[PDB]
Amino acid sequence: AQNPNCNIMIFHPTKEEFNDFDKYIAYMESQGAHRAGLAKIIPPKEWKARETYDNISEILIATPLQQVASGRAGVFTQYHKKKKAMTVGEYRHLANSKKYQTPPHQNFEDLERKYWKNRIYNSPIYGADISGSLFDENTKQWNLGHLGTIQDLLEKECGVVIEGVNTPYLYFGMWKTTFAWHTEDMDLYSINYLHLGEPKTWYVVPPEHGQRLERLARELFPGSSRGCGAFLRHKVALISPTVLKENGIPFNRITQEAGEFMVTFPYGYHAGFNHGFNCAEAINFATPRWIDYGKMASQCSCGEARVTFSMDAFVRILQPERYDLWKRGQD
Ligand SMILES: O=C(O)CNC(=O)C(=O)O
Ligand SMILES: [Mg+2]
Ligand code: NI
Ligand SMILES: [Zn+2]
Repeated sequence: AQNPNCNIMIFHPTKEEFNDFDKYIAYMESQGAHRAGLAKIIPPKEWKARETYDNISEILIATPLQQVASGRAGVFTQYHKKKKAMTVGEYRHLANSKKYQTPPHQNFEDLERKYWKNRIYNSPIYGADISGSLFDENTKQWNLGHLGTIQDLLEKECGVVIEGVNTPYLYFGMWKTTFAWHTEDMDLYSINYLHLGEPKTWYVVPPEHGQRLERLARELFPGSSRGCGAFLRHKVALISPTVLKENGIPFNRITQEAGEFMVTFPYGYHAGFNHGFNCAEAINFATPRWIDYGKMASQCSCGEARVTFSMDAFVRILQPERYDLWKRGQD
């Protein structure tokens, strides 16, 4: 078995190898990459996402989210308070202010320590989940706005024809902005490209051990667990590496820098934070191997997680028994 310790693998494709996205994903899996839950892909040196970022300040963040924490430093929840709209120019200036900027630090490790020590005492503002793309239309390789769609994957593998569309989303981050422990909707893959700015640190649990993280989360967030049988779908819970180590949960960590892709694999729980002002683009995708994970994915039926138009069809076709009760939560 390849990659039996479930380490995060890093790939350096040549420009020739960067032409066929599906094939490269299948290659990475042939080497065991999926066992980690997360892989890094460093694009060929010749490749670029776009020519410059010189005119991005005019993008609107219509609903910036202030991430307010509750709990203790290693075990907390976050709630997202909606703020008034601001442009990326406004947001970047805010990120760089004395109140919100990255503190002085020695290296990524010292900054990681400062994040876990101090996150809960601050409320950074995240411009998340903005439909759009920063890839130039002429970028032909690994352009997250030109991938094969999940609906088309389901049609090719299963023959069924469904409504829905699949488009990317932009994320504008600042110091301490946080993504809580989650898997993707319907346990899909994700791919995330860091267009610009400061790094993003990731933590991940191998898919084969995801249920160990779930059991810990039920112990650490016991009222959330009683409220919903899949409350990590709410994307609100944080658990630090120290706490994971104390409880014997297998995990890995890696820092993504500007110009790099990350791939998350089906049922790979992940969480993380941004080091400073940055912009990432991400989208879900499927392969044939995903189909069985889609059939088995948990669902939030308490109604909090409240998910997309396109996820309806996935549930209807892959989880017809759940269909009914899941759409009662989503209506
Ligand atoms: O970048 C972020 O804030 C969160 N991204 C993801 O969880 C992802 O790409 O799957
Ligand atoms: Mg602009
Ligand atoms: Ni994710
Ligand atoms: Zn729920």
